[PDB]
Amino acid sequence: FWEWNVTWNTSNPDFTKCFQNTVLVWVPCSYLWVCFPFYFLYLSHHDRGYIQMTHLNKAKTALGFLLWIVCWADLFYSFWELAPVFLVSPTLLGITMLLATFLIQIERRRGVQSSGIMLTFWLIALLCALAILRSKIMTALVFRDVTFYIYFSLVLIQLVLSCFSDRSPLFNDPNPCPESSASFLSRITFWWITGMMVQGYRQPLESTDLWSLNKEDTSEQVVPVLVKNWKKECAKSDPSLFKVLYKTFGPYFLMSFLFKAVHDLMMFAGPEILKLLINFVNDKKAPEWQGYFYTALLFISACLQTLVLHQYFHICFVSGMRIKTAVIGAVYRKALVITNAARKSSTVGEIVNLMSVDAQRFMDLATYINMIWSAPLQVILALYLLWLNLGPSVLAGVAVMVLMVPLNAVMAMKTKTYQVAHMKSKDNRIKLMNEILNGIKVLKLYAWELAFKDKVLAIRQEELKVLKKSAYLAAVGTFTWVCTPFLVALSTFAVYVTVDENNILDAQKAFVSLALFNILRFPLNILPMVISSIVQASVSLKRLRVFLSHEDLDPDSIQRRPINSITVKNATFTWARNDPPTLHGITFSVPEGSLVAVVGQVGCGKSSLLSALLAEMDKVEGHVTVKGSVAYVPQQAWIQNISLRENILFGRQLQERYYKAVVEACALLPDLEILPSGDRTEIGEKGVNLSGGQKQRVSLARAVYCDSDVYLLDDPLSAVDAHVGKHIFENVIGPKGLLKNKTRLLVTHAISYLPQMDVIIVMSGGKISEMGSYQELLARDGAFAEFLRTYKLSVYWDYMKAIGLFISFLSIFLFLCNHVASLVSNYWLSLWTDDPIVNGTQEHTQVRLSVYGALGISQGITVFGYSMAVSIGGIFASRRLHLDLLHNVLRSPISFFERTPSGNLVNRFSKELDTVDSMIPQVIKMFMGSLFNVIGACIIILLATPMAAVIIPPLGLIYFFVQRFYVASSRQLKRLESVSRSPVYSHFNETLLGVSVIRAFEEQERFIRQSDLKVDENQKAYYPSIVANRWLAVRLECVGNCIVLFASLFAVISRHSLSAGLVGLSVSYSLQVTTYLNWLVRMSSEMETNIVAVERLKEYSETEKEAPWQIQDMAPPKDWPQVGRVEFRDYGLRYDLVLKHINVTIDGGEKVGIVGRTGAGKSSLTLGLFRIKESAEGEIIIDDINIAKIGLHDLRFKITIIPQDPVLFSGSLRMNLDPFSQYSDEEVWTSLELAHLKGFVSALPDKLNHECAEGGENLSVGQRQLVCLARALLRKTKILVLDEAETDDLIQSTIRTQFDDCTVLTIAHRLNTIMDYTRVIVLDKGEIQEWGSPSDLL
Ligand SMILES: Nc1ncnc2c1ncn2[C@@H]1O[C@@H]2CO[P@](=O)(S)O[C@@H]3[C@H](O)[C@@H](CO[P@](=O)(S)O[C@H]2[C@H]1O)O[C@H]3n1cnc2c(N)ncnc21
Repeated sequence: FWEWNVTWNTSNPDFTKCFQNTVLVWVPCSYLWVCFPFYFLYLSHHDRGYIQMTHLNKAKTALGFLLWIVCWADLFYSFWELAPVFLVSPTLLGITMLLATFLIQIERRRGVQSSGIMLTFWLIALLCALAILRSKIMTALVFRDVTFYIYFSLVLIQLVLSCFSDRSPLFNDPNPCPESSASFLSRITFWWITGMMVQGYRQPLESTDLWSLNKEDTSEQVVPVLVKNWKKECAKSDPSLFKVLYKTFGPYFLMSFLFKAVHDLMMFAGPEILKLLINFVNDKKAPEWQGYFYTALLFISACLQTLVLHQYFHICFVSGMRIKTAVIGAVYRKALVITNAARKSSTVGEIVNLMSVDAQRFMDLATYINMIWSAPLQVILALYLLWLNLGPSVLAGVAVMVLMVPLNAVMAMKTKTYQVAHMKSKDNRIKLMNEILNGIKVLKLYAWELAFKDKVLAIRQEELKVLKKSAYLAAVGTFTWVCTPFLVALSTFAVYVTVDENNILDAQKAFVSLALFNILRFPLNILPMVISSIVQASVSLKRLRVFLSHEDLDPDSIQRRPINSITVKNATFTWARNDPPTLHGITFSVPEGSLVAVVGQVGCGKSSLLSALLAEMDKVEGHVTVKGSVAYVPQQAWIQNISLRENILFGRQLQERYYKAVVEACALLPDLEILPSGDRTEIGEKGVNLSGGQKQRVSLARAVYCDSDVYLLDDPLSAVDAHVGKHIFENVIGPKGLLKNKTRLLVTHAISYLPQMDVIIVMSGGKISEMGSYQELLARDGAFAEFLRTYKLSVYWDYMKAIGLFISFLSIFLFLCNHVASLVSNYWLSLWTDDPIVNGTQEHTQVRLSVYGALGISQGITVFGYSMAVSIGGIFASRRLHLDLLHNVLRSPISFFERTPSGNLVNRFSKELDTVDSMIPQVIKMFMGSLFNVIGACIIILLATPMAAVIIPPLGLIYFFVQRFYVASSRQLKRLESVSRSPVYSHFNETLLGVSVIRAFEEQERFIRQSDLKVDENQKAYYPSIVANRWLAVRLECVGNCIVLFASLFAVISRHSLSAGLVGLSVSYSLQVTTYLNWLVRMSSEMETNIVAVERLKEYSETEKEAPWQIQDMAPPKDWPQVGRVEFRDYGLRYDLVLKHINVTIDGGEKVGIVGRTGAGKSSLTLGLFRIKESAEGEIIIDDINIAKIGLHDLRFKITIIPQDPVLFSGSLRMNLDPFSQYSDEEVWTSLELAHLKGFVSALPDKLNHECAEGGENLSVGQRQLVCLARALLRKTKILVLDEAETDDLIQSTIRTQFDDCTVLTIAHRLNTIMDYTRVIVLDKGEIQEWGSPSDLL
């Protein structure tokens, strides 16, 4: 059969009769025969119960019975009587049909709602039947034909039935995951998530809307299998973790291999069909059927490749997710089991980090593993195809691609070093900014704001130098990326043309190799990432192996007996296998309900005893028989971040009477009162911090509530005061407390409660010297006596304006020029490939190469240009935005700083500014590039085929809807996952810190179950994110495949009016457009969530600012305060009025103080002098000039203040005294000498340039106060204000020494100093209670 006359070269293409009856029937039957055996593996290993008896299942089974009969009815007619094929073809078909009906039967038995096999098999059978059908209907325009019609109709109905999903098996999961219930088609197309996609677009997702996890992804089903496998390997054996990993999750992972192979083959199938189409358009006088025949082949191959690839994505990521979950669980269990000796050597941060990155590396590696063979083979295969196409010249074409792999790497590593440089400078600035943010009070008072702004600008210049260098380096980074396509094309084509003149450049020889270069880009660029990830995963394997192999505790140490209470005979314990025994000879019997105080010389082994009783020490010998539950009060109190109530409860049923008897018996009532929410307050490191004594009380309260029979109290009363300790012992530990019948064993170094103890076990270097009772031990006069004797589109326009209109417009124009250069390069290639051959060589071949080179060189330069433009633009915008934000912040009044959430300014200056200067330019570059790559593909499709504008509207609508839904619903899922990630590591830190208490109470099961919930919660948000990426993927590749199909169809329909090169270029760009579309959506999502930073940086633009610092119309004279005559004329300060009815007059050079209680307007009065808060009603005038009219800086410079706590800023002492450096060195020296500081200031090796740290931590409080006094003295102003809280004698004498000439206001909380100052003003509630000298006061 297979004669090309009727199958290939004919107007009516009909498969031959033999071919119809043999191969078209062997294909489907054969598919089920090879899959059937393999399918039992899945059907057996994976079970979900059995589906009930439904009409659908039966309908399918009955049609399977009838179909088999019909096919065997053919054998009956063939038997009735010639051709051998008229017997076997139907018989085999009947047998495979009997396998099909048996398969739906067993699939019902094994719980299968929809079958992919029973769907692909029917699809293949349908296509084969369709081919025979068309042939049989063309043969007759009766005997065995009618049997085939019946067969085809039954097969079609069977295929339609196989699409519907059956009922769920009878054998809660509120809001579950539709993955386990969706039909084969929905799983293939990932439609089941579109629900959340639409819902997320309308109702912003929360933690409870997220679907539950399928049973296999729950940590409760993936940790026990890994634990069992690791136990089996450990018991069998240097145990290897990799063998465990690929034995536990490898079988599910191996299905990725098939998908990867099919995807590679289907990816390569594209260029071959492209070559066939280019041949077809060049081959005139050829049937249209061959051209349309292929346009279908391209479409089907592209769609199938898209579907298979994402299954692989899903499969790998599922395996990686499972890997992460199982590693997390095993690490948690190991950490709860391992020995203290093996645990101390490894750092706590080492272990939390082992779960923070090492565990996740493997989860990520899942997407860089298969490439280990996909990337080489692809490349190799591609190279071979390229070698088949052009020749050895293509080696030169790729010689530059392999040259870009190291170069690009060298680029990234360098900018990493700049990343290190920039970051460093940024740290310094934020540090400086932090000092301004917490010290804005002092700056405004001295008007030193501009001086600090200058230092901020200097640090910013330092940061922008590195930013400029990184900017220039980035420009070549994009240049090479965009130039690569042209570079490889020009290099290979110029070499091909120049090497030999007989080499003809045809459309197939130029565009097929051009597309092969595109499918070579990826496998050649991911290899370094794959290798780096594999090496990091290998070091993670080593780290996890050495951790999971750690030594462990053995329950044999203590023989706990369910409730002579504590029994130890000849027991020696160690803290390590090789270290000497901490306790050599331990032998004691503690009876039930007895109080035993282990007492001894610090460094004896008291805490070791309790640790041993808890099986924390390593028992080298002996016998310990602790009887009943043990409640441990550790020396170092472990506090859970949960509320104080749940700290005391410790996962136990709340009993109001017992809880309320425990809380005050520990004297926790005052602590409950001071704490904000009472016992519901969030204690711990993260929440409210607690004093050591409060932590010990909480630990003791938790132990007392747990109601154990044996208590091990390792110094519970170390941090509680003597009265609190005695009260606690009276109501808790004493014989008349809460634990009267409980076997208490306490470690103490305090004698006060010793006589009340039943037995006192004194030790010595880990050896009991005497074991008796207080009175008996005292009578014996031995070791115990010795012890006792011991003692929004507008934000984009705002960002463009920040860059500047000129730079943005120039960048857009140059980037359009790049676009046109690339397009005309492609058009020139198309025109070049169409030249005829005369005398065995192209008519023109040198001028075409020259124009190609010129076009490409123009492309490269403008790419390097516009990239540099946005780099300069980005840096310009960063400078302008920082300057504007700094001006707005510093110009704002204090009320803004007080009222704003203190902390949202810091991340604005650090995180959002970092977002602006670095991420925004890169994102705008790549988004703009992707957008115009898509537009170029569209225009080169529409230009080459004018009548293709009917497909743009629907596909654009599909793209717009998909992009809208994805961006909206994915930037929220990412936030949910990010939020959910942290609690796992926080809980691990808590467990690591409290493991001894966790094991002592034997509540490790509860905390194991808790770590289940948090990891499951994180997975519940991570899984929808990857499925969201898959949903994007399938929708966008469907759009791209439709583009390819329509481009090829509209090129084939107009073969006469088109040339080979034009069709080739159209198809190559249409093939490329899918990746550009995907990255365009991904980049648009990146830009939407990135540009908002500018919006939050444009804040405080209109925020009410202070009065102008310099008016310059009503500026005062140089000697503004000639005498300093202050007059508060009906002053009222809004804050309802803290200051009210203030009519006072302080004469020039008259000492005046302000006295008043808390809540008066004493301090607010100073804020009136410096205009910190605008006067609600008042006319303060100094001498003959109003303050409100004067600019702020002027008055703030002519009046000085010595505040409550002097703020010393980082830098030299001279910059502290004179930030402007306006005063000469002699003045600074004189002021420092007059401030009783000459002796100290001369002592520093740096002279005046002593580098004081943040807040002057190196300097003492007295020194900082004297430095502030030195600042005030150096100012030399007639009006000075003092704010009083050892060195008081010195500062008081100094303010009384030379400032007698100047007018001094004084607000002191101490009456002793104010008595010296005449004219005291007393403020009761803002009113002037008394106005006169202290002599008139008394
Ligand atoms: N199935 C597949 N087959 C072939 N290649 C595939 C592929 N899937 C993915 N890609 C990749 O998609 C990108 C296609 O490029 P674009 O679509 S033209 O744009 C990129 C992209 O937007 C993003 C990163 O994309 P990226 O992952 S780095 O890698 C390439 C390409 O390798 O940033 C842009 N971009 C990349 N490099 C630069 C640069 N130096 N300067 C500015 N913008 C850059």
